[PDB]
Amino acid sequence: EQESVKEFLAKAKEEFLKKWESPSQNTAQLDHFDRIKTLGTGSFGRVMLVKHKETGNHYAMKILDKQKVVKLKQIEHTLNEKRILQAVNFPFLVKLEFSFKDNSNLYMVMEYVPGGEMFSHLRRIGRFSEPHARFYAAQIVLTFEYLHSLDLIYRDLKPENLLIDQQGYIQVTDFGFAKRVKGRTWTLCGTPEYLAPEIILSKGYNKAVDWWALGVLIYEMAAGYPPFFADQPIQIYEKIVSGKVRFPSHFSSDLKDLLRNLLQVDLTKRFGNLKNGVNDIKNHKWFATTDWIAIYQRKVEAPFIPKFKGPGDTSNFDDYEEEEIRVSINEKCGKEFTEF
Ligand SMILES: C[N+](C)(C)C[C@H](O)CC(=O)O
Repeated sequence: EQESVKEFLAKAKEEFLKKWESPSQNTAQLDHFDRIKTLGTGSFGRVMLVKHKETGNHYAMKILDKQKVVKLKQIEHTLNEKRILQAVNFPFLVKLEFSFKDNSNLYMVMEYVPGGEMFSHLRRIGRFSEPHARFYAAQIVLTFEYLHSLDLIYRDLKPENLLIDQQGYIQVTDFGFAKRVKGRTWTLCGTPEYLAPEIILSKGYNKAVDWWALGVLIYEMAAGYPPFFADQPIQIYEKIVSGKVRFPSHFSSDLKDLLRNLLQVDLTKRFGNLKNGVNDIKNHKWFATTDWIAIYQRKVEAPFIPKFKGPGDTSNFDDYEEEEIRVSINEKCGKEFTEF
């Protein structure tokens, strides 16, 4: 790699480590915000559009219920998510603006991206052209180069976690499975269609799982459906471990070749995990038209700009039952979340 890249990544790691070793804590409180609308909801948390009452800025506030985090065995994952997010800085990662906790919940207040999830746009349009898929893929390649250099594995790449911003660029959201790992890690996590074989087979796995997931994402963007579909998880898993993938005839030869090397079941042969690391991907013919520096600098005109009316528009997100943000009169799970 050019010394220019080496020096960039050295500074990136220095800055990450300073924040990693001394995390920010308790930088706002709930009553600084008005609640606007629920943007998503899951088994232990929700994301809400909020507005800061003094500045008028909009934010996406992720709210995690401490008791449900404990019950679903997500303590370390939630601590990872916040400690990582407060320490990273890259053009394609959503920014954490504030965090805090109260008697009941953990809160991460992030920039709000009104363009919505890539998933919605992909399903609406059907499939992206190769140039369009490639534009997004290049951003993920650079993001993973950054994260992996910091010893971070992302572990949740999928279209729902990629928001489209006002310039048409990606912002990765949801660091719930991200982890700082020197070497291997073992937790079963991630969505079935995106899991690498070594996760399915309960092995100690490493950053190569993110490169596998990039193969899945590129396939899904370009085809409109993922490479290993089925009705039950076990049937998906059988397909993933099999070493077989079929490509639509509309895929270019270069696309197929790249995908065979990302969707390589043998992790020791998978692109991104060889001696040349990320450069085997960056130098692949499918990326021959990609100006990597221009992508990083956000100088490339994007394939499309989501339609939205302004920073408070929620039209690109869907509608959920609006539930209370209740805060117990008694502290819950204080010990478990001391460091948050
Ligand atoms: C108007 N001002 C600057 C308070 C907020 C901007 O509209 C951005 C926002 O709403 O997040």
